[PDB]
Amino acid sequence: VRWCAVNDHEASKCANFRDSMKKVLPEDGPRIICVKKASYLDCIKAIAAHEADAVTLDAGLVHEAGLTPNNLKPVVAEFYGSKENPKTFYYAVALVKKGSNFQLNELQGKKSCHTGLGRSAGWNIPIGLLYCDLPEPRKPLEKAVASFFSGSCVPCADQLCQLCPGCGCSSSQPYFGYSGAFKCLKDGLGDVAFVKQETIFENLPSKDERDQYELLCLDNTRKPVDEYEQCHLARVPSHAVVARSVDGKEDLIWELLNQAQEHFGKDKSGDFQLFSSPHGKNLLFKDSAYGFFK
Ligand SMILES: [Fe+3]
Repeated sequence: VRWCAVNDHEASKCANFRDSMKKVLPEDGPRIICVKKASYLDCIKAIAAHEADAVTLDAGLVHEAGLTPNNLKPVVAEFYGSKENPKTFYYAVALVKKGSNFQLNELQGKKSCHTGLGRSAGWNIPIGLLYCDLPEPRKPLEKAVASFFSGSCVPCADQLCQLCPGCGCSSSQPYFGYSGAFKCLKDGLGDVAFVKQETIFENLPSKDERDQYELLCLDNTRKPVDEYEQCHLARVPSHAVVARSVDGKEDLIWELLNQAQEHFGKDKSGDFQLFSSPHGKNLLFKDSAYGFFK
């Protein structure tokens, strides 16, 4: 199994993932090969091209990855709540800054932050919520959305890279993932950051600073970031790892993943550690993950 690492920081974690498993997995056990590819769909073409074997995509990404004449399929899925009460999904939430007296109503001429183009909480869900209203010339969605906010950081797009000129993927700073959309909000975003619900607590273990932001709700109202089950834009399926439909290394892939979660799972400090890393935030898997269901 040749895991596809999306650029430098991920490449580094993969490197870590590689050698530890080499210390645990039988005198063989998959024993990975870190393939690096600047972007995710880059990793998609790589897998299909038989250049790679796997990657963990957002579920909006798992979707477009099923596109064409034979594209990939989900094989392993992460499950976010506990070990006690797993859970195969999360919530999209619109995170904003306390006191910007604007509601989901008036996103109007505001600047916003996203995770990336075509992801669940970062784009699919908020735009779904938002068009109709979006400028008629709704030709391109990207273009009515350009036309509708007035500053945005939508990584991996191409325009709306006004807050992260170039719209890159992970070596992008005040932009890119969850992590980075939220960083976009901490300065720069007309207090709109479309994330996941577990994002503020990842970044902020301080209640006081966390009392500095709120959520935007359908029920046209702002609320404390602690009660997101009551203010959350929508529910979303969950990140899965895709492997080719035919001839992928499915059972191998799950062989890897399932033994690498026993060592290196949620509760353990095996130098390695699956669901967190020093090279930054959500590399190879999401930090919020707890494990893997098949
Ligand atoms: Fe996601």
